[PDB]
Amino acid sequence: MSKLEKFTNCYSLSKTLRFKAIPVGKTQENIDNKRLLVEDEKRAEDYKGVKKLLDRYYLSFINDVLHSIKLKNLNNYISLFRKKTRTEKENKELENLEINLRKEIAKAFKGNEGYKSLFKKDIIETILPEFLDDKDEIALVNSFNGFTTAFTGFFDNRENMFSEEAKSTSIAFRCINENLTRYISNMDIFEKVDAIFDKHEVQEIKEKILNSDYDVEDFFEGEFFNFVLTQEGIDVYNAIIGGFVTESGEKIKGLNEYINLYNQKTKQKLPKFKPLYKQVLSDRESLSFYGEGYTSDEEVLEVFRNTLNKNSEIFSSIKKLEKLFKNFDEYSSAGIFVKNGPAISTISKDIFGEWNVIRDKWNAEYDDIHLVTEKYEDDRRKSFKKIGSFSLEQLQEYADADLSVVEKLKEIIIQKVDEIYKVYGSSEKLFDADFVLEKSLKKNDAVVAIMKDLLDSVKSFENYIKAFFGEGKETNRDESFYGDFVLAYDILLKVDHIYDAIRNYVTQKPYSKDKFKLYFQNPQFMGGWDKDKETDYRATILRYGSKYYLAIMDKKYAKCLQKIDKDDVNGNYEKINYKLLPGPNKMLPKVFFSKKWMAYYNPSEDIQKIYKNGTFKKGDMFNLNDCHKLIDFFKDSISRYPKWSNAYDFNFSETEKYKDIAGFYREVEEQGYKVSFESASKKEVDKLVEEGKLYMFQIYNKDFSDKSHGTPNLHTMYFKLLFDENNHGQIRLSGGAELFMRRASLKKEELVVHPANSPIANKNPDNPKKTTTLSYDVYKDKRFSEDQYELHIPIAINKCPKNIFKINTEVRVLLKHDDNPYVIGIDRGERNLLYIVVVDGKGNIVEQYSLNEIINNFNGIRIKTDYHSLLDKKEKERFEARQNWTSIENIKELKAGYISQVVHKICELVEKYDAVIALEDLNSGFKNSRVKVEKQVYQKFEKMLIDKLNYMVDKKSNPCATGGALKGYQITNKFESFKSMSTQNGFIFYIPAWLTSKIDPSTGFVNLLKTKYTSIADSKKFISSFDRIMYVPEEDLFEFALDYKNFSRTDADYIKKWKLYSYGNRIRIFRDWEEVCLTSAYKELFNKYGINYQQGDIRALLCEQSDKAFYSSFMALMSLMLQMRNSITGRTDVDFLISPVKNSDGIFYDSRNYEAQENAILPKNADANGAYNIARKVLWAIGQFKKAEDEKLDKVKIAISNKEWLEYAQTSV
RNA sequence: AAUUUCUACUAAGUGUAGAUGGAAAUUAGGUGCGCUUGGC
DNA sequence: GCCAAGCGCACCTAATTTCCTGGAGGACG
DNA sequence: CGTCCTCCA
Ligand SMILES: [Mg+2]
Ligand code: NA
Repeated sequence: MSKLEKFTNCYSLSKTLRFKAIPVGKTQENIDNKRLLVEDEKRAEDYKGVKKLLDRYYLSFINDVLHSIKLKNLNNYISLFRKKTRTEKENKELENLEINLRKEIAKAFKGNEGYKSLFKKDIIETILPEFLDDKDEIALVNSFNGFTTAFTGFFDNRENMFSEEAKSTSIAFRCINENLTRYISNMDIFEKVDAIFDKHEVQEIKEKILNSDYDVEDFFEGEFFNFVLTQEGIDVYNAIIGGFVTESGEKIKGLNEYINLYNQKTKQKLPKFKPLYKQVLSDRESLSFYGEGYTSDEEVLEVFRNTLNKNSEIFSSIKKLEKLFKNFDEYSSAGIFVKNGPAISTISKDIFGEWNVIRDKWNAEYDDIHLVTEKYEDDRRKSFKKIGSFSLEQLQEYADADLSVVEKLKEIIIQKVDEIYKVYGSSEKLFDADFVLEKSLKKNDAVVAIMKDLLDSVKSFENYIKAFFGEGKETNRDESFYGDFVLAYDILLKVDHIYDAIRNYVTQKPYSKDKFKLYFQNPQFMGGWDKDKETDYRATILRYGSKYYLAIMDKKYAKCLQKIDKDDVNGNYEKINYKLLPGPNKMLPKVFFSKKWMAYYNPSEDIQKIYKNGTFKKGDMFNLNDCHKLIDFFKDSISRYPKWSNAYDFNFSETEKYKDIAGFYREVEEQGYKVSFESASKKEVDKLVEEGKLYMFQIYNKDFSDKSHGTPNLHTMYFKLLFDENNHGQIRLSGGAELFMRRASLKKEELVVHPANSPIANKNPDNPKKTTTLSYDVYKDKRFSEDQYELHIPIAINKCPKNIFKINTEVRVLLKHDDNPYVIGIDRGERNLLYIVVVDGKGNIVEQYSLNEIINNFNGIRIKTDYHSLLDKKEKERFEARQNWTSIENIKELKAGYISQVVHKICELVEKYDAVIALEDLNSGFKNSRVKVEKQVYQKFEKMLIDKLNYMVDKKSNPCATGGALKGYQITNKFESFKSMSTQNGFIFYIPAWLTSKIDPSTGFVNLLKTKYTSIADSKKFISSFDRIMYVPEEDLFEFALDYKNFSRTDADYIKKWKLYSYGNRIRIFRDWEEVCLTSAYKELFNKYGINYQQGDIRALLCEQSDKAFYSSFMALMSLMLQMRNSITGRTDVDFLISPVKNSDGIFYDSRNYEAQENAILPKNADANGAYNIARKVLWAIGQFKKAEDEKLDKVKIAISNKEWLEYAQTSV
């Protein structure tokens, strides 16, 4: 036996199969003539409208409750929440006060008498109309009378808002778990940071943000939190923190701005506040002003031409500012000023090449006067900070003999004006009055590039100009320059709103129609599949051979398939006969205590008293003997209930054996499902479609083509298995199917075509058949060029699981008693997206390779796909698009594509080796800081892996075999959320990543030294703590003998005593890279300071140095020597791992000696080393399971400590 | 360069290989650019 | 040239809820 | 009463 096969039929899950629906015969014309698709497209728009009118009600309902709430538990919860020493029982009381706070919110909604009617037809029929005023809005709502069933799901989505549970879509959850937690964390930050705010700034927030009705401090007391339950108060509170922008553009500072300024001014690091999340269903309007944008291509072109032609004022303002600078000499250089700050940085760079040069020259002249250095540089920085402005004459001081500042400036303005003209010559045709654009602006990259290139050059000019404004408050200021310069600068600034607004419009995605749902004039269309509901749902399934069909009865002919009999002679369709008894624990009481049934069969008061009282259910009023007499009442009513009695061949148990009522309900549930097919005359059914009484679509994907001949999609197997006699409820067909129309979005004529009989280039370089020639055209994206029906079919897998155990526990047990358990270790990364190492129970490397490339072999042909390269390209295409205002392509499909191959390889690995999976326990705070690197695959990899392992099927297996489609493996727990995961998800273990990569696999050696240069005396103490430092002539290496117990915070190490050598090279990273030969660099350093490095033990000699640079360069070299991992950024060709320690045979581990070998015993590179040691850290956890009794396996801690890891790693060898 | 959809193909000629939980709702994040005030 | 706090706009990505129902019951001609 | 939409849990 294997460990996998114990994991079938563990839990239920639902999935959706999707198909094209192809109209058969006259159905399309009959659908055309009745205009069914037009009705459905309009209904979808109106449906979204009504959904908006309903929210306007729900929101008003929400805000009236929330505005009137005073939380009772509040002050007790805030008290206990801020306690810093909580006993376990206090933690429990905290959770109880959190629960009670949410129940307080849920009851304030649900205690309303009319609460229930907010989710039945009353809200559409009555409530929402009386609440509305617009005649047209009211008529829109009324148009769904008799159709409110179409809102059942939407009512569930709205119900969710009022749950008391800690669930993400709940108002209560948003208020208490999320916003109250931030509010309380902000109270602490207020008490720390309070003093930094002066009286003026607190008053400004009070006057402009608090309407002068509150003090800023009030929103940091516990009692004020009720103010913040509605979007209104959230807005005010986030404005205290972040400020706002006035109608005139002034940015009023919030508290976080003042904290940042203070930090930046004092070089401190005080914490900032967090803003509160939004109120559920709020219609948010910002408190900051932002001007009106543009709404059409024509408007944009008119604005662009009115405001930017040669004769426009903005152009003229440039021709003034040019002619002005071009005549600098008529104005006194002592009177034109560059404000100190960014303006001097800009001007420093344009004239001296670097931003800091003017500050540098200033510092040099300061030193000339004033010459401890910690205050000096700071006192001098302060004195330089006290300067507000710098004249042009003053700057000429800093010019050098050949340089003249004024002359250099006017070159720069000509350089930027010539750049502006340059772009105008390319913008000639765009200014023509006769110009009209063929392509829409949001699809016309050529026109937008002309517009953006022009706008950019004008912006570039504007930022240069702005540095010449100075502080402005200068007494010396030359108003014969300023006066006109300010008139022209103020009109130029008008290009700011234009630039923003043009980018805001031009970058919008163009409108794309969504598919829409088809109802066939039925508010419960295709609701389910039960025979006794065919007439209400008016949709069934048919089979003719291998082909399947959806059959829809017209609103006027619901019974037309009830009549049809076998055509004994000619051919016949098979019509499905589907019966389902869902949720017997609810349906059985409802059916057999109905007024319809209690007439026929009267209860005993015995029978009646139980269900009224409830002595049938396990709980506090439980009484076993009553369930038995009730199970039989039900069992005796099933006999007399014909539509159930003859639909399911029941075979119950001896009643005396049921332990509770649920033991009965489970047998009804499993047996309440049956699917068969009866004959129907194909002549009559066809004529029904002909006469328009029946609509017929073939349920299609490519595996049903007459030309299909390969392995079908897993989903095609699922679908056919729905109706296979060997499927005994492993996969049930579910209700809630849906049919949609997706209008074509490409024109056939506009499609890339490969014409018949002209050879097509094959793209796979390992494919020896270089060309393919077909006799028919082949079109790119062909499927989007015609309207398409799609059918979405829900299915349910393992609805009645028989293998109920805690999945994690079972894995630990199985690992304990497994003589040689294999591990697949997986290192997550971005140099290598994924890297795989498989080990055996003894830690031997069995397989190792990167997954940057997917190698697939089929039909003798090999194919390699460098997905790391493909994602890299996509990531760069998107960066460029963002900066260029061009189309931002998706990356997530490509990620999914890549990840699917990865997951397929991993599943094969799991099956081949019966192996469990080892991953880094990456906290979610690490995984978000790498989302900026859009190669990022960490979390999507996890989701798709965990999903597949919820029901893992070998498509090639026999469907009835273990691991086949009817008996999939479930070796991860049912995916509910990341929120709720532990460090073990069945076969997946998450272990501490610490020192899995930066460790010498052949010795266990790690770098536990702190080698940042801090001071001369610390460097002397560091050098002196080695047992010996000497040059080794016979090896041309420097040896550094250390005992780790002589060094700070090295306790984790186990071996303690090491001899380090200057062996090989290293890649130093700095801002770029350089290669360093360690021995040669040590010789350079010692020679630079006259050091006789041949004098045996040399550390006393080294401590005789007085130069700080020696000790600093020496610590740097030590760091490079202890830097075992070495790579070049964005590079395949360098990622080697090299150790400064010898192994027992006196050789240095160097991954590059193993990267060569096809079958390496040790890791081939640093990423392999990481995956390898992640796997071993799980091998250790398996060692812990072996140390423990089975009763206690659930409590074995799996996170190896850092000290246990170094001992483990250093005694493996 | 074809697809229920996606990725990679052409795979022997209207397709091949692997993956594929939909629908609705709510909410959050990341990138990029502009503006405000600031820090090397 | 780099970066911080905050406001805005455009885009794409993604976490976590819910349902995956037939038969009684009502409203209506 | 026969039909169609709503409601239950
Ligand atoms: Mg196939
Ligand atoms: Na942003």
